[PDB]
Amino acid sequence: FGDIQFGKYLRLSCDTDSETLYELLTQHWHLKTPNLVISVTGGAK
Repeated sequence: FGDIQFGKYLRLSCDTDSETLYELLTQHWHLKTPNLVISVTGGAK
């Protein structure tokens, strides 16, 4: 848990279901989405 300052980060197991993640990130945090964009890059150093 906890903030980062130089945002809210989190260490998480891969085996959790996505619904508790979404309920966390919408209820305890900011609101819903009319849209959702995905960019894939990260092998590009």
